[PDB]
Amino acid sequence: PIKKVSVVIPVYNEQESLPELIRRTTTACESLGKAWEILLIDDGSSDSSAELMVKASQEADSHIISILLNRNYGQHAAIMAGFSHVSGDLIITLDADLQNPPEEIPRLVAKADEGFDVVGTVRQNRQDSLFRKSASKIINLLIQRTTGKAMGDYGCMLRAYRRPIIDTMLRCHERSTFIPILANIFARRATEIPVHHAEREFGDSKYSFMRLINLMYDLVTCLTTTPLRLLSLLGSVIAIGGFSLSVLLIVLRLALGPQWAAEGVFMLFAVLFTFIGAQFIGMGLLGEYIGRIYNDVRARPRYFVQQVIYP
Amino acid sequence: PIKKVSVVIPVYNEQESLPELIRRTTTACESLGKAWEILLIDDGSSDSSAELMVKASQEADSHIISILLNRNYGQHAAIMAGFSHVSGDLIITLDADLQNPPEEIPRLVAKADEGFDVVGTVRQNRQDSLFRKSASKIINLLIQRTTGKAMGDYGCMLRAYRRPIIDTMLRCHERSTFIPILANIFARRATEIPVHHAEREFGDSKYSFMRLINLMYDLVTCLTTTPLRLLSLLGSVIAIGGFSLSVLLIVLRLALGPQWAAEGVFMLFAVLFTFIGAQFIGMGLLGEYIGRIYNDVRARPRYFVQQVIYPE
Amino acid sequence: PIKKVSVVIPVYNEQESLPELIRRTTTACESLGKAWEILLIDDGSSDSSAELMVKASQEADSHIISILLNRNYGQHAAIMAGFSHVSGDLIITLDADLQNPPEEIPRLVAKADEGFDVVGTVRQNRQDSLFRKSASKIINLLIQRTTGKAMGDYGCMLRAYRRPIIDTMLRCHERSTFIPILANIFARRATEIPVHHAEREFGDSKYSFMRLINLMYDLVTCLTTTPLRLLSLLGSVIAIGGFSLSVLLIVLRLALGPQWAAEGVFMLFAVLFTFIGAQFIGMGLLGEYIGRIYNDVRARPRYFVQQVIYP
Amino acid sequence: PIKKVSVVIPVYNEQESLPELIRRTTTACESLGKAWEILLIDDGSSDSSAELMVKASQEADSHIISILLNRNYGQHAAIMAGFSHVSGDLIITLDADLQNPPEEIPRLVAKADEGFDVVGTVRQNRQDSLFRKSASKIINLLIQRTTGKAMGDYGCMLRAYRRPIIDTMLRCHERSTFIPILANIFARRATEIPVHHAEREFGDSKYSFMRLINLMYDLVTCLTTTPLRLLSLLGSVIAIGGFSLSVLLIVLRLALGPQWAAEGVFMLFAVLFTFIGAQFIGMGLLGEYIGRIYNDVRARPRYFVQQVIYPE
Ligand SMILES: O=c1ccn([C@@H]2O[C@H](COP(=O)(O)OP(=O)(O)O)[C@@H](O)[C@H]2O)c(=O)[nH]1
Ligand SMILES: O=c1ccn([C@@H]2O[C@H](COP(=O)(O)OP(=O)(O)O)[C@@H](O)[C@H]2O)c(=O)[nH]1
Ligand SMILES: O=c1ccn([C@@H]2O[C@H](COP(=O)(O)OP(=O)(O)O)[C@@H](O)[C@H]2O)c(=O)[nH]1
Ligand SMILES: O=c1ccn([C@@H]2O[C@H](COP(=O)(O)OP(=O)(O)O)[C@@H](O)[C@H]2O)c(=O)[nH]1
Repeated sequence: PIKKVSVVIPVYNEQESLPELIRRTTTACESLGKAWEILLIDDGSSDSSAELMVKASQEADSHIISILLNRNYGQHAAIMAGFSHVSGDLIITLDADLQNPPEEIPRLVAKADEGFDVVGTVRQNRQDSLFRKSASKIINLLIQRTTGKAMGDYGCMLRAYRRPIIDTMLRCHERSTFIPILANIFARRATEIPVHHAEREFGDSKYSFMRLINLMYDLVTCLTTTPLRLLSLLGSVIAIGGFSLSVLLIVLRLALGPQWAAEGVFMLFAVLFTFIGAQFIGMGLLGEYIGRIYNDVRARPRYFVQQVIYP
Repeated sequence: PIKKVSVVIPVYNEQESLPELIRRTTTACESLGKAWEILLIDDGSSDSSAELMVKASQEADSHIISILLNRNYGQHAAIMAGFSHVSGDLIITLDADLQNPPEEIPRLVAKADEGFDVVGTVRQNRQDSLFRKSASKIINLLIQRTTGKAMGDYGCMLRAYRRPIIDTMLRCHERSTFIPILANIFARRATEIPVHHAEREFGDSKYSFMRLINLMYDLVTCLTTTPLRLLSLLGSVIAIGGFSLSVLLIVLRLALGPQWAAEGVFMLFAVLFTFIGAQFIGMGLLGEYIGRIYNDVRARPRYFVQQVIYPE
Repeated sequence: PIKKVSVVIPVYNEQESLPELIRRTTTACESLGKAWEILLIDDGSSDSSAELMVKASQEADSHIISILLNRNYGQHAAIMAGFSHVSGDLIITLDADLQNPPEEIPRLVAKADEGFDVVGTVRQNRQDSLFRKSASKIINLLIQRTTGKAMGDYGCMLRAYRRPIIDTMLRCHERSTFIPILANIFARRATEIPVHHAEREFGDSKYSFMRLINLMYDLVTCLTTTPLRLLSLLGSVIAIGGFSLSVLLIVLRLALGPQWAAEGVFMLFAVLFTFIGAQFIGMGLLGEYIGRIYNDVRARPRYFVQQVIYP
Repeated sequence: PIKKVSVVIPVYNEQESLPELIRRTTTACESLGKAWEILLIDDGSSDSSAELMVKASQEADSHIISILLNRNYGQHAAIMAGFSHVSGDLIITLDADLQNPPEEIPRLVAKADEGFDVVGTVRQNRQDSLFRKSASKIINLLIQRTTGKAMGDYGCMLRAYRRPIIDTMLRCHERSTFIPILANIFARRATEIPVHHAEREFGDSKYSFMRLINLMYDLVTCLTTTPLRLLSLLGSVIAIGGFSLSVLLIVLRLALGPQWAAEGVFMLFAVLFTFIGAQFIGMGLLGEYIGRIYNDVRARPRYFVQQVIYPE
């Protein structure tokens, strides 16, 4: 079933390209022909972006819904705040400074007619720092390993959500979540298509080094509790290494008395590493319990049954 | 009292031997004579296993109830997802590659007539990695120490649960639990019987080294919070040992100075070990609070009544 | 207001003195004159204690309510399990093997008529290990410091609770709690009286070294989250000690070159202590956050207003 | 819009200067001319402070509403307990020993006429321990960095809150919060004004060294979870430094061997530095997870709307 469509867009000091964005979005949604609404979310922009929001609000026959926040909460928080005041169904989330061509929105909607609950974009010809490209590849393989299904582009925010799934993510107790991955978790039928990607024209990058670390750290912590087990494994490796050094130095003690001058300090020094190993494995044990606590306080569903058959 | 019985079996990419498993389970249930249902749970198998589930569905007069998941959650999650859509009573959990002979299911049901709420299986002549056998023995002694009652083999998925106990597991908020251990905790009358063991045959084992570590960490976390207190005790031992060595070395220093050349650094090391021990103590204290958090978030019923009498 | 009284007693392999305990409790409650009920809780006793429970249940005109558990849960858990099936009001909790003379129960009830919500026993002439007496004194001063009121005897289990407060502790999300201290937390009007203490006659001590550590460790963790801050303080002390040693060795470097032969190892070893200190303060920071988590997951009330006055 | 106003004041053993405080507050409220109420909150004061509360109660035509607690919970808990039984709007929090002149209360109320939801006080010419002044400056720069908006002095209890915002704090499950910081987080329109500062005079300060450490740790935990990520960054720096030293020392060893006698222990120390760094990384990972635990157990509303418009 398809009804009133709503497109939710964040914005953060992007008033330079904003009027062109509004014109292109209006043209695309009018070309779609289905009844439409627009919800722009201001994340406490410094400049006169809220002023343009109010100006768009005053303009009659505009389906814009102006919402501005008291604080820069983070983008994902802004998409979620837009999710709070959704109307109709088939929520469309789009970039602010036209990094994603809005003209593609009907195609997603068209593919939304196929029946897929989640619609994603490949976003081909993506360009970034080569180290960041390698990080994207490794996190993509990690997320497809953990989830058991491959999803092309995580960083792309051009996505479509149905009303039931957006309600489901409204209900969840999670804070500081990653919208695409959480939506993919609550998916019955998902798909992805390629779309053209264009560089930022008037606007500049609003993701600093600290913001980059925060966003992919948030993504990795929202993904799984696996990395804590890695700490336990590293501790186990260090402990076995320390024990091997201890037994080798016992062999040396059985051998010539002075090894590398006085190896006496070495006799305790190696077991210091053993103690370090022990402390690391202790960290691992704590980590696993913390992981469990996290898995229980998120109230993540246990099984999401795809289908059931009776005789 | 015993009624309509249903058997819940997980599956993950076991279509190779699956039709023979279905035939043997149907034959065993028909030989039992009691009204029966079968529930296969697919954990998002890669191959055409869901296809065989649907094919069994269309088969006329089938008691199969095929349930398909959206992803590979893991085994215990699949058993509990099957537990969600159970009917009747005396739920029996089997394997997907005939490692446990299904022909033994009436015997459990027969012992279910005795009145035991949990009926476990002693796996006889079980063969595995000798290190893994030693790990099984140490976990068995740990669980019998903690529970105060010894049970044969926790690892066996062949087990029997009554409807009240399965409801008890259904109520809890605990994510990533171990079904047999939790059932043993929430038990009124438990027993165990020996059963023959067979290999995977055509099928292969799916539990890898990482999956083995994950599951045994899961079971130790689900059983008790004791190991954090064990860490605190180990830290206490290291701290007291370090302090004793420190005082002995300072006594030797006061007794004589020229006995060694660099014994000074020995006292320098003698304190840092105490620091390391003290650091472990911190771990212990931290751990205990997380223990409570765990005990507080899982919402475990503190007491369960074995048998209540109201005199009048 | 006063109605049907109930006395809840745990038991754990104490069938040797059990019949005499039942006779004395029945005599005392009959002497009280108020309508009475008795609830004995078996903590999975090995011997034929459940057999005596059933025998007492079969005996007509007995207000005993026989409840036995599937597992040795711990005593406090057994008192809580008795708390589950309470009837009437003024719950009386008593020791099993007559360490506390039951003949004093009406006096508590008599003082319960004064209006105090919580009734405690001093339990004078208490005898135990001198180290354990010192531990009792220090934990008593700690609990009176933390709570801001003094309460005589924590280890004494002869206590009286009203129905509202027992309902309050039933409602709480806490697991493995300490009944007397938790009751004192939810107190509007509390009091304590001295009572005679008698040694165990037929029964032996059922608290081993491991059980002793478990019980007072449970008490201290249920009391406050203060001990985690002690970790941070000791980390700060070790860090400042390491920094002092580092600056003294810099002074020595300014002084004669070789101090105690080669002090370069000392130079780096001081900063090793510095790193250890830093790690300990990290421990402290984690500890504080865990403390907060514990305080919020317990759902402990924030203020318990004693009284309000309007103009 | 501004209506009936109430002033909430904590107290803990401040009966020495209390009658003068009550007289000055009554005079200031009468000079204001708006309908007014006073709520004193006693945090289980040892001396006869509750007695003076009751005596003020019996006093005819008094707007005082005396509330007495069963124990010394602490300050912030007492302010929020007073927040429980508030009436009207524009709640003002004062001090119990006249350190902040009550005569300034109408000015806040006057600035409350401007429309600001939060009205804070700049405590001018404030004097304290120079180390504590430096601590105040560093916490101020930290909070203005995290919030993105600079506020004068967090430590001042003289502040103004509107009824919607006080309801917002009343709704949250957070135990042991810092009221001014939380109010600044849940703010629509905030401002600050300078006010004269006076000493405790007859009264003494109640915040001891342990209480100071407790409160500033409370405020840093209530503000942000940043310091755990700072610990992870410090660990990363130590790890990379240790690895660099290790590779430099092995390069020097390959270049020459007889340059030193015991350079071996140098590499031995270098690797354990890397281990220490890794341990700090472990702290970082754990603390981040605990951060999430903190965020989702406190149930903070992720977004708050400054101003919503529905075009039509
Ligand atoms: O704190 C922030 C930072 C960014 N954004 C949004 O994120 C967009 C960033 O767009 P883009 O993906 O083109 O930036 P890039 O990844 O190219 O730096 C901004 O326009 C905002 O709408 C936000 O809402 N809050
Ligand atoms: O990711 C997995 C792996 C296995 N299984 C189930 O667990 C069984 C494990 O089989 P088996 O006992 O033969 O392997 P083992 O435990 O001996 O390694 C499989 O047949 C499946 O039914 C599952 O549900 N999910
Ligand atoms: O695991 C346990 C241990 C003890 N108890 C109860 O604690 C009592 C101990 O009595 P007492 O205080 O006289 O022992 P003591 O402190 O003298 O060793 C037993 O009789 C039981 O009722 C229990 O219920 N569960
Ligand atoms: O345990 C305490 C200590 C203090 N206070 C309150 O906090 C005030 C602190 O006074 P002041 O600001 O003069 O002390 P400072 O913060 O300067 O140390 C007291 O008057 C009380 O109203 C409280 O509620 N509980």
